[PDB]
Amino acid sequence: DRPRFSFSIAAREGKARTGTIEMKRGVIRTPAFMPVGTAATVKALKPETVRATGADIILGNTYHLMLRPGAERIAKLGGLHSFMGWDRPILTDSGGYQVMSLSTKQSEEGVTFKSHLDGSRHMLSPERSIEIQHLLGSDIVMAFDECTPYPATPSRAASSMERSMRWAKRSRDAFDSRKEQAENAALFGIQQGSVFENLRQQSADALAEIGFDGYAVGGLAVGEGQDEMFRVLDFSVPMLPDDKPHYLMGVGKPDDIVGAVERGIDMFDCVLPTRSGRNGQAFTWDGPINIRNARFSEDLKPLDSECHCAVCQKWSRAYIHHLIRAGEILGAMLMTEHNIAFYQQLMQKIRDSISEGRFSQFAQDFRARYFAR
Amino acid sequence: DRPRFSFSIAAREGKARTGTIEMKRGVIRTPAFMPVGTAATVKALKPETVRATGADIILGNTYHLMLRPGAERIAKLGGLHSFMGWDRPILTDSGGYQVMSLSTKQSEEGVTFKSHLDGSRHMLSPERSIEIQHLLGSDIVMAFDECTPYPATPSRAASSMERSMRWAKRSRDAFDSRKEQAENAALFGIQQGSVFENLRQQSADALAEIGFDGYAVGGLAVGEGQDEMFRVLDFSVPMLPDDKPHYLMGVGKPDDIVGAVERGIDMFDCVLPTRSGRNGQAFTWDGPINIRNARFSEDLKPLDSECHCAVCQKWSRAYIHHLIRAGEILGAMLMTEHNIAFYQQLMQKIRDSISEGRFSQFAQDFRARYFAR
Ligand SMILES: NC[C@H]1CC[C@H](C(=O)O)CC1
Ligand SMILES: NC[C@H]1CC[C@H](C(=O)O)CC1
Ligand SMILES: [Zn+2]
Ligand SMILES: [Zn+2]
Repeated sequence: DRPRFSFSIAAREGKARTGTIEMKRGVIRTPAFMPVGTAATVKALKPETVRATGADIILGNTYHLMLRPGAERIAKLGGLHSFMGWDRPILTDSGGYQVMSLSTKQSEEGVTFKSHLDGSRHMLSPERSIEIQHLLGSDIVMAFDECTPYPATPSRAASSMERSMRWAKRSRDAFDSRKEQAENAALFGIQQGSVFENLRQQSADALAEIGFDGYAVGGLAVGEGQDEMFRVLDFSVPMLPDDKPHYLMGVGKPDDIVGAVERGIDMFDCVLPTRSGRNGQAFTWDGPINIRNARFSEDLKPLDSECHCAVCQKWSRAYIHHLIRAGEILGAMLMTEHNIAFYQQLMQKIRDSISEGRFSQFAQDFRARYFAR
Repeated sequence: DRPRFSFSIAAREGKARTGTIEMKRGVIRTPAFMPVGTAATVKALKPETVRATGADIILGNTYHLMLRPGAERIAKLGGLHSFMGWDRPILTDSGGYQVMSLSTKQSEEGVTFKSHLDGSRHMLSPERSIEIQHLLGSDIVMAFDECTPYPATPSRAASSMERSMRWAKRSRDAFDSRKEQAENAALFGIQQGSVFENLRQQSADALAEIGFDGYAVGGLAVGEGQDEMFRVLDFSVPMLPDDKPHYLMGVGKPDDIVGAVERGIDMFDCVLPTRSGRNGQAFTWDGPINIRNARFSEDLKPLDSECHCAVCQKWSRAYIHHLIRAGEILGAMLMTEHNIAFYQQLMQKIRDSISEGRFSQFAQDFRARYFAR
């Protein structure tokens, strides 16, 4: 009864947009932050807790899931949604980045690699990546890509991007060939081209000619720094179709997100709130804090005194400081819940401010406070 | 408005009893199982989840808390209940066992020891143990004791027990001297004497002459085995005042609990459900299972198909198998919630069967199924 994929822009301010993506398993409010659920879990959180923070969609990692527990096994057990107990949309990455980063023989067919878990040999290609994502049952499927190497010659960046675009076409065809997947899921293409404007334009042109439900900006946050990332976004996002969502992969810190929204990004995923939470870093409106620091040992205030999350209604900095220092699982649980909730509250403030035509003021006020610490 | 400590026996069957302990922070249904909350947390569970499993009271470890975060610090922050977010009764052990086990110079005054965290030197005595438990704000205070060495000569067991009894009297006096503690908390004494009937009798006589709110059987589950433990319980529990609760410290497996209740024990604590849960062992009515075992990789049944816990309503063995094998925090969370809930359901079945005069049949039926596997 619900649409497969319908993106509606409710309001704009400059290059920033806010709206909704309607899918069969639910609505995604944009700009959206996707918690990362690597191995079929958002680390340290039950799915009901993830939803309670405000998340509309989560990300799964194809590379990890294809190795453990395996895509065929997850399919036999009813698909990823049933397996993990999350009934809302899931976006899966293609695996093309982790094979190169977490594993390796690359050719036009795909990449063959050795598993980090045990050294067993495996293969990923556009067709196999799409089939794995089909078996997982994910709602948003990412085309199999290659991250343009950084730094690299313009010619190496170009040949990499061109291969990635041929892989995008192969991914489109594989997805379209599977009727159940084509009728129930969406397919996003990934723009490559490193920091080179002409290559980003050629990539965008190729992707629009193939046609996708959404367009990701790939190849960023790979060591170039925020200033350069924003410079590339300045020219790259306008090259993508305006009427489809724009997804910045693997970004980022709160200030990265705000600046990327100012440049036309609608969707984000990042390991920071979960991973840094487990390591003792909490995000607050006055900047990040390291909760293990001695200054918090007797601080009875919550992590953030304006945060609406359940953790900040019930527990102090002093208690969470103790838990993390003692290596207690509850410390990781509470830090992660707060950090994901903080990210969702940030996204809500972004959406409301764009809707209300006051996003420029919000971004200025946010930065002045977040960086004042 | 509520009583400090009021124990009522509602029903008996043989040596087994069921009833309630009413305290200012709540009612404890007996026989009772106390989850162990070492470092101001029941590992991997929020307090609301602990309560949802049916627990009425939890245990804190004085030795750990006095080292990290420290008793004075917890007191400055409002006491242990506020610090951890558990508003119901807490029982604290005395520290007398862990100093000897987890750390050491023993004299009549107390024991001086080196901390396992850093080698700093510390002191525990009856008076200091009581003061630490006062600063923590615990509801049931344990007298500072010495575990009778096992094995040991009857004469060494006797001298150890006699020292423990002098320490019990010192603990009573220190507790009574602190009006706020005496008016709001309860004090339990610990019977010692190893496996020797005459020493257990002398210990019980000494404790009853001092007078306590409850009586623990100490010095068991120290390597003697279940048959010998039950033999000692057979003669030791009847020596304690019948009209006060009987607490078996550090026990145990489900079948240990059932047999101890048959011998007159009203209260238990054990690390097994939490620690073994994190390590992949789940308790079921058909015996323990090791969820990491390959046989569970595609098992869509819950951990136990008759368990009422939230985990067994929502997640499969196959998913929990995957989580534990992958080292995921959510695996520990789900295993621990189920195991504590299983222990609470066991206690509820014990209480109902005693109340209903069918505990002997319950114990027989429980054992036949649990050991059939
Ligand atoms: N720094 C994260 C980023 C790495 C490259 C990846 C890709 O281009 O596939 C997108 C995410
Ligand atoms: N095996 C646990 C048991 C160890 C001795 C202790 C004590 O006697 O203080 C009670 C608990
Ligand atoms: Zn919060
Ligand atoms: Zn269960």
